[PDB]
Amino acid sequence: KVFGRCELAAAMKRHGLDNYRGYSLGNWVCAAKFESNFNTQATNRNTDGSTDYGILQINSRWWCNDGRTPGSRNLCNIPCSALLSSDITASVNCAKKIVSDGNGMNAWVAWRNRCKGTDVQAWIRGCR
Ligand SMILES: [Cl-]
Ligand SMILES: [Cl-]
Repeated sequence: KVFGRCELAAAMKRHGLDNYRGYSLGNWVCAAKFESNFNTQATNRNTDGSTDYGILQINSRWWCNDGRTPGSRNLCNIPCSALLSSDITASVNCAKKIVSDGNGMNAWVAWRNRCKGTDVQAWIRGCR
C-alpha cells in the first residue's frame, strides 16, 4: 500500500500517534515520507546486515524478527513481514515502543536529517 499523505495522517491519528511522547502528528507523517515514501511494502538493507521494514522502516537488529539478522532481538515480538501490511497497526504499536526507548524520534535517521527542526506541520496542512 502506497498511502496518500492525508490518508496516512488520518490512520496515524486514529492509532493515537498525534502528540505521542510529545511528537505532533506532522513529525510522524514527515518521518514516514522520508523513511518509506509512504509505502507499507518498503524494505532496505542496512550496512550492518539488518534490514528496515515498512512505513516507518523499523529495524531487524532490535525490533522485529526476519531470521537473518544475527544478534537480532525482537523487542516488538513480531515477524518483520507483519510490518509490511496495508494495515499499519503493528508498525504503529512497534513505533510507540521505539520512541519511548530513550532518544525519542532521533531513532529514525530520516526524521533527524529531514524533519527535525523543519516546519513538520506542513505535512498535515490541507488534511481534514
Ligand atoms: Cl504537526
Ligand atoms: Cl523525546
